[PDB]
Formats: sequence, C-alpha cells, structure tokens
Amino acid sequence: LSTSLSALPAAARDFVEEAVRLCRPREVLLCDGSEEEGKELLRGLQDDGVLHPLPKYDNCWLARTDPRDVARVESKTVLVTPEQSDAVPPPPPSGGPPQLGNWMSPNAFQAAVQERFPGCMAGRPLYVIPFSMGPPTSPLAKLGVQVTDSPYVVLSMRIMTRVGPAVLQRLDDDFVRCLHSVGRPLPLTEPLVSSWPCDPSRVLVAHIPSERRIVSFGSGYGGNSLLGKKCFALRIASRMAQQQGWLAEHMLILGVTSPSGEKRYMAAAFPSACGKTNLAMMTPSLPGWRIHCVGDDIAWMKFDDEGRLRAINPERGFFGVAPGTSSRTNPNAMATIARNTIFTNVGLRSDGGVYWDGLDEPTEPGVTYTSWLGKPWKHGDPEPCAHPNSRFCAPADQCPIMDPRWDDPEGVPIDAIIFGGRRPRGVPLVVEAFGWRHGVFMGSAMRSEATAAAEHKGGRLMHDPFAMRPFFGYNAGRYLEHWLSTGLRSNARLPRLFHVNWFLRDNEGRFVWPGFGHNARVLAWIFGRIQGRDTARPTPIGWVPKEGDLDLGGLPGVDYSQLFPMEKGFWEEECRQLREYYGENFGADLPRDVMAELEGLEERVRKM
Ligand SMILES: Nc1nc2c(ncn2[C@@H]2O[C@H](COP(=O)(O)OP(=O)(O)O)[C@@H](O)[C@H]2O)c(=O)[nH]1
Ligand SMILES: [Mn+2]
Ligand SMILES: [Mn+2]
Repeated sequence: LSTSLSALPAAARDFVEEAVRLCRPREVLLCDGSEEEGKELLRGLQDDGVLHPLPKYDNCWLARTDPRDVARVESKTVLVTPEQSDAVPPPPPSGGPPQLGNWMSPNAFQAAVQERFPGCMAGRPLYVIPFSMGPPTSPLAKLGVQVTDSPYVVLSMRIMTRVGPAVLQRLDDDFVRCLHSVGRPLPLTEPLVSSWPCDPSRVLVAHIPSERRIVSFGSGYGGNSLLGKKCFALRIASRMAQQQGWLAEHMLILGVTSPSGEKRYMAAAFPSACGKTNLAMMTPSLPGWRIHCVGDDIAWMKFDDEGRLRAINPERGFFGVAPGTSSRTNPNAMATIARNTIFTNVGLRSDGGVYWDGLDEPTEPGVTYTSWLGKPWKHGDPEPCAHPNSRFCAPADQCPIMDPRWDDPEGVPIDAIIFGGRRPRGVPLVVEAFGWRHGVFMGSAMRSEATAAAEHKGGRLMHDPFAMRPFFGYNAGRYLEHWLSTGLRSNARLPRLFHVNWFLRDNEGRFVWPGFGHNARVLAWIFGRIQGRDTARPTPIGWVPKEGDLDLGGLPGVDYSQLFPMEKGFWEEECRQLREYYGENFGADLPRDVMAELEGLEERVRKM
C-alpha cells in the first residue's frame, strides 16, 4: 500500500483520477501485492469486524456476508453496447425475460452510473489494483486496473490474479478499466448485517466491451466483485476472442497421465457448482492414472501454428465451493486451503477451525459451532452451518497437484473438450460427439439444474449452453457461429467433444454414479478415445463406451445399464424442448448447423 500513484503509467493514472473524482474516497492507495500489504489489509478488516481469525490453521480468515449478498445476481448483470443485437439475440417473442444476457443501452448505463456512483466511496479509501491475467509474462497475458473501496476485494484479487509490481512494469495504454464499489458511503444511515457493506437493491454489474470497461456496484461477493474473473476473463474476453480468433471459456483445464506414461490435456465446461474444481484437482480412484490441475474455472484458448488448440488458465487462485469438500471428495483441495486462505460464509468451530456439511477434519468431542449467520449452530438445526454457496479463496501454488506447465506462457495442447451439467435422469454418464458440428450442438443443448451460485431456485432445470449462459459478452447466436467456424480452421488438430453427467439419480434415491475420484474411470475412457481405441458403440445421441471398455471394477453396486439410459420418450421430449428453446431465445440468430444437428437427432430418434 502506498499514497504515491507515480508508479502508474499515464493511461492508468488518468482512469484512477476520474474514478477518484466520481466516487469521492477519503484517500487513495496504490496496492503492490506485498506480504506487508496483506497483513495491513487483514488487520484493518479484523478491526471492521469483517474478518475473523482461524487460529487452528496458518494465516486463514473467515468473512461472513449480508444474506442478500451471497451469490451472483444474473438479473442485475448487463451488457452495454450501442446495438442490442451485438449483445443478445432478438428478445423472446413470447415476451418472457431474456435468457442469454441482459442488454442495456449506453444512455441507460450512463444514467444508472450517475444515480449510484457519485460520492459512493465517501469516508472510504479507494484502492488501486494493477493486475495481470496470465503471467505478466507472457503473452497473451492481459492486464487490468481495478479500483475498489473494499479491502476484502483487494485481498481476494491478490490471491486470484497477479498483483502488482511485475504488473506495473508491463502496464501501458492497453488494459481493462475495472470500477468497483460496495455502494455504502459513510456515514451509514442504516446498519450493516455482519459488518458487510453492500447495496442489494442497487446492484449493477455492467460490461462495456467497446470501452474495455467493467463497472460493478453494490456487491462485495466474488463473482460480482472480482472483476478480472467472470467480468473480464469471460464476458469482456469472449467478445475480444471472437473478433481476434481465439476462445474465452467457462472451462477447467487438467492433465491426465495414463499408465503408459502418456499425458493429454482436457478442458471441461460445467456450469457453476457442477464439479469443475473437484475434477480439476481430483485424486483418481484408478491408481494407474495421474491428474494434474491447470485451472478450475476459466480457459483462454487459441490454435497455434501447429494447428493445436492451446489453453492457458488466466487466474492465479481457486474460488471454490466449500460444502462437500472432505478428505474423501477432494483431498487436494484440503491440502490447498490449509494456509493463506480466505473463507467466506462457512461455519466457525470452537477449536478455531472451519465447518461445512461434509467436512471430515478430526475434531475434539464437545466442539461447538457458529453458523455463517454468526449465531450458535448445532448438528440438527433447520439450516446448514455453512451457506450453500460458501467459498474458499486460495492461491493455486498451494495445490499439491499443479501441472508443471500450469503457468507456461505457451499453454497446454487440448485433445478433449467435455460438456456437462446436473441432469437427474435420461442423460448418460458419458457420450462422445460424432464430430465437431455435433459436439457444438451438444454444447448448445446443455441443460443443468440451478445451483446456489446465482439467484435461481436451486433445482430448477435451466438451459446453459457451453456453461456460458450467465457469461456471454456478445450475441450467443454469434458465439455459436464462432464455435462452428473454429472447427473449419484449415489443418486444425481438433479436440474430440464429449458430454458427461455425474448426477443421474437412482431408485431410490441416491446418485447412480459415485463421482469424485471415480470420475477418473470416465476420463480414462475419454483418453482411450483420444488414442483412437475401438472402445465405443453408436447410439442415437453419440458414441458411448462399450460395456467392458468402461472400468467399473471395484464398483460392485454400480450397473452399466443405469449409467447409459437410452429412452425414446425422454429424447422425444428433449427435442421438443430444444426446438422450443432455440426458437424463443435464439430465433434467427441460431446457426443453421445447430438446427441441422437437432434435425439429425430427431431422425436418429425416429429409428428407435
Ligand atoms: N455427487 C457429486 N458431487 C460433486 C462431484 N463433483 C463435485 N461435486 C459437488 O458439487 C458441488 C460443486 O463442486 P465444484 O467442483 O466446486 O463445482 P465448480 O464450481 O463447477 O468448480 C460441491 O459441493 C461438490 O462436492 C461429483 O462428481 N459427484
Ligand atoms: Mn465458474
Ligand atoms: Mn468451485
């Protein structure tokens, strides 16, 4: 932290000064990303009562938030473009709410800003965060400057991005302008809940691609406040990617090593809270196999001149869902979060440790709990001890399984792309596409039960094409056409496309597939298919593994038949819904090739 801004280059200084003019902070501080800075930020937050120490561990901290500020708010997230059609497909003719992004005009946006931001930082410091996405480096690392009035956001940005001296030395005219405020100028007129500043009814997370700008107001929660992450690395970047010949995707990246010692890399698009983190740092239940983590959330991908799809992880940390994490489900996450980690909305134990449903950290008898509400909690209570969307925020270099190449500027070559979401019935454990166009169709057709990561009724089955529904930075029809065109790249070594489902439910009423480390059995088959092994049989929906080429050894309770349902009625209904969905939400912006693939599916279904 410093009061000198002189280290900022001209363009960055200009942006900071106009943000200072608008918001009227009490003082202005440049962040340097240092250890001493981190300590001073931690102390200040403990004073404010925002952070609580966790003495059981090494430099770990707990925040509790206002119950209204616990997740992303998709209905208050907008794309600001001169023309609506650049942001979103035609508004649904039946008049329902848009499902592929919310357009806001530049004029509506300017008005919205003038109603929220003037004097919003009164009595608060404005922190200047120069940051880099990817090694700074690299390239193609992309740099940004985030201003914020929240020390919590500063600390989280320091974990999740590179901040900020090697960043300062590279920073020029070329950068994202990220403006954030929790939107609670001092003095307060009404009290905070859990010392957590936020303005729920006034929340606005805006993206202005043509200005290389993000403007976020009223929320301190991760997806709304860590502007390099979803806002920049997905929304702004996907628009940049489309015009520059690359891809910015909601995808984990991992390395798989086979018993033969062969290593391949795979990307996987799952919706939020649908298994990316647990897969990316999985400990395989097949000991002849090895997994390495590259990233758990965002992938930037570009074909090299070898025609290979190269992927980097632009992030520096993990912002992972805590509930469910244990030495059974994710022992690699357990090792990662043991030190230098900020927890949000998890339980506090009387022994100075943390708690959530699933955690199996050895605890003494008579240990008591306080919930994310900050109130005493007991095994048996109506609600969970930890919020369903509670988080850990930990630096990636503390993961014991990081791929030797995880911060390699060149990227890793991708041989498989995997789509998947939560589907309780009908959709098999694993399917391989018949080819590129078909796999793009499968991606577009993705549906997944809503989770606690945003404002949707948990359990509601929702379309989520490419797991990108909340994160499109431009017209989703054009995004599909971009994916189609990508596969037409001359001499491209295309990855194979797959669709998985970890979440089929049995009768009754558990999960059919044990998942977690056992997902290595699926990845093994996928790797086999990459190697070109004759291990698949065709179905109306794509290739599936032959029974006997999918390793179910040591899973006596698990039946192949339940993993691979193939019911005509289900798929007839699915086609009907897809037809309805595309028509309402994509309209004329739906690529012909996607409709052609739907017609292909309906035709294969006719044969059943
Ligand atoms: N049943 C089951 N649950 C899983 C699996 N993988 C992850 N989960 C759970 O789903 C929730 C979200 O997991 P996570 O990997 O963090 O999702 P992400 O946000 O997509 O990275 C957590 O509570 C996990 O325990 C799986 O293979 N099977
Ligand atoms: Mn995500
Ligand atoms: Mn997660």
